[PDB]
Amino acid sequence: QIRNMVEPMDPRTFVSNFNNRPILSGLDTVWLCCEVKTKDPSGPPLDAKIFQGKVYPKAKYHPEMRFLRWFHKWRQLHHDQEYKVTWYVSWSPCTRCANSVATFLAKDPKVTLTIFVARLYYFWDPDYQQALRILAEAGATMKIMNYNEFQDCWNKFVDGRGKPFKPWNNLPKHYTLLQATLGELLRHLMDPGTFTSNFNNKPWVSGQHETYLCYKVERLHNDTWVPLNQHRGFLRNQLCFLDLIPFWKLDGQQYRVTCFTSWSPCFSCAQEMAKFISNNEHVSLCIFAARIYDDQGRYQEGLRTLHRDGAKIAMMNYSEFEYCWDTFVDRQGRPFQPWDGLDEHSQALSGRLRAILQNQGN
Amino acid sequence: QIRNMVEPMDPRTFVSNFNNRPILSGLDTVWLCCEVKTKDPSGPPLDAKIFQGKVYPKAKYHPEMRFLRWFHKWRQLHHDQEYKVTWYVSWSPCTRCANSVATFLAKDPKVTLTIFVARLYYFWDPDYQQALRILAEAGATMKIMNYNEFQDCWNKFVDGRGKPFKPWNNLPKHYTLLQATLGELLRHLMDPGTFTSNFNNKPWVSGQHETYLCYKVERLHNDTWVPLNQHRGFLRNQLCFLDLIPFWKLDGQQYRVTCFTSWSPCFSCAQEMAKFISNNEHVSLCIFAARIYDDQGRYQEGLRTLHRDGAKIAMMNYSEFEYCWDTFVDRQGRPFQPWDGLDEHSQALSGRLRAILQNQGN
Ligand SMILES: [Zn+2]
Ligand SMILES: [Zn+2]
Repeated sequence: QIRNMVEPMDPRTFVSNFNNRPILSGLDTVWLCCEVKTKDPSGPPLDAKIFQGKVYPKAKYHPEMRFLRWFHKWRQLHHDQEYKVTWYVSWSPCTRCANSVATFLAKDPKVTLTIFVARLYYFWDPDYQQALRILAEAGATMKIMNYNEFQDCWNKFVDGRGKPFKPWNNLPKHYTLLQATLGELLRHLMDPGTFTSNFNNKPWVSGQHETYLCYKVERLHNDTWVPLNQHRGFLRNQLCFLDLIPFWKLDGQQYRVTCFTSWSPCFSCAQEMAKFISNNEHVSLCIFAARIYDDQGRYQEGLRTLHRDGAKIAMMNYSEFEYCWDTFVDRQGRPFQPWDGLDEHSQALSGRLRAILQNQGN
Repeated sequence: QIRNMVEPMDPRTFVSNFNNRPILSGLDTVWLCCEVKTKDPSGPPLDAKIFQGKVYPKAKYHPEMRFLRWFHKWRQLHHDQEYKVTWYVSWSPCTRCANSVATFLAKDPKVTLTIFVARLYYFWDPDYQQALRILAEAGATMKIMNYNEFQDCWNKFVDGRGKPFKPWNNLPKHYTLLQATLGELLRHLMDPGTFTSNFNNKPWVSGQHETYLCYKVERLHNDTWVPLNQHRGFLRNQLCFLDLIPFWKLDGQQYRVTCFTSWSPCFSCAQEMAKFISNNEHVSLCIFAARIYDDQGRYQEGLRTLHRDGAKIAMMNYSEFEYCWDTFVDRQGRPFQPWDGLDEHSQALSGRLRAILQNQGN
């Protein structure tokens, strides 16, 4: 019935925009064919729609955001239930739309999203590989469109007047390239050089102008925090990573999120993490900072506010460094080798942080 | 200063043939820039040369084979030592040249080969992905040419008359695509569907017209066969796999090769494995067949000769099936689920094989 429910796109526009030659400078257009289904797969689609947009700035007007708005207005017209949404989108999401879809997925337990992309947008760019990793960890299922999916979206969203789908040359080769690229950038771990040069806890002299953040999640069963291998991650910063962890898909009740950040939070990061832990009673937050970040301003009140709201704040020592080497770094079997005076420096940093967080005088 | 030793190629030819846009139908030339060094990086090159060929049949005339012949004649003119060979080749090797380079590397303890490829030849084709895996397990180091390598072989092998190397557009994007592809096809494991449809041991009715073969190697230390995770593998067949395992690239003395083949060897495979196990006393061979292959001919005497020459020949039961599910299959965490009557069928097949191999009557 999808044909009834959509107003189809021209065969030429489909062939033009879903051609999956990986590099395609000239396509300023995104097309997003979406279908909405119930929990069980035998059921027919409740609705479907085609969205269009441009790749260039003002992302509010990107088809992903248009879908989010349309879907928000659509769910209010139907009894509340669990939905499975499938996308056939000609370009992979941008950084901002990845963030927005990830927030939406992490805060909604009743929505499942599968995204089939024809081409990866900016697969060479570390920000976008991170964007796809964020989307995947929020719970979206990222895939490359293969022959079957082009056939399906020809049949369902294109005015293929009885016409069968006829592939262009090199469709499977482009799929091979794109699916290898997506698989690797999804399974990517931190580089050893950037780990040891960003988590090094000696006084700043060089570099380190970015924040690096590893995180693990555990949940509570029988008063013992059992780990959840499936939702570890690491992020690079120049809002709030806790808005991207789906605290609902992890087996229920309560959670503890352990955080290893190369720099201690600046003021607004502390404010946002405090607001989150205050609006989400079921989550405990543990922070481990390699270094204290002095933003010349309100960082101290930020850390104190974060501490008063239940977060535990400490500095990384040997075991946290080794843990993040083993877990989040592409170590290649090589073991963690600490820099000189790591323990010394971390004890001094612990002293400054304790002075910072100290409330009552002795 | 390789330039002394080579006659450089034209800049036009270099830009034309080493352009690394992944798909390039129109280049049927291969160019192979080779440099030979001793075993340390500080040393200068002893020699270097450029080879050319065509991609299309008669592979004896492919630049890989030309290098093998030239190198064979070259080593006989120099005091024997350990060599490190580096290749800058515009296309990755074909199946046959992958086989021959792999055999050469596996038989030779004094040669180290690193192959930097600009483009992957037939990356979409399972035979060629297998070819690259064969090359890698023989000990060759496969890599994609990046900006640095194009710069290096511009400087060393091209008549860039003082001119520096100026990249074409999309060089790094193509590198990202190609190295994601190479990494994926290198780390590839067997598909679950093809595993259980090829190693299923109930009587043939459908398919199974190809042979699938997993293998692991152990070596002997302290009268206990210690495993060697790094030299496992699996191959698909329509010379002899033991000719591709480098029995010399690990703790010496002696080895045991355990082989799990979906079909028992046909006659000529048995004769070739017998010749290998006879010409290499330091290697023990264990065969596990899922099914007996009756080629209408001399398969029985083949198995019997293989047994006389020291190989141990058995049929797979639950433990071998489960082992290869765990080790060589992309199981995805999913556990091995045996088919009905697996054990029965394996006992009957073991009985037939025992009748086959039986020498003396009782
Ligand atoms: Zn966007
Ligand atoms: Zn060849």
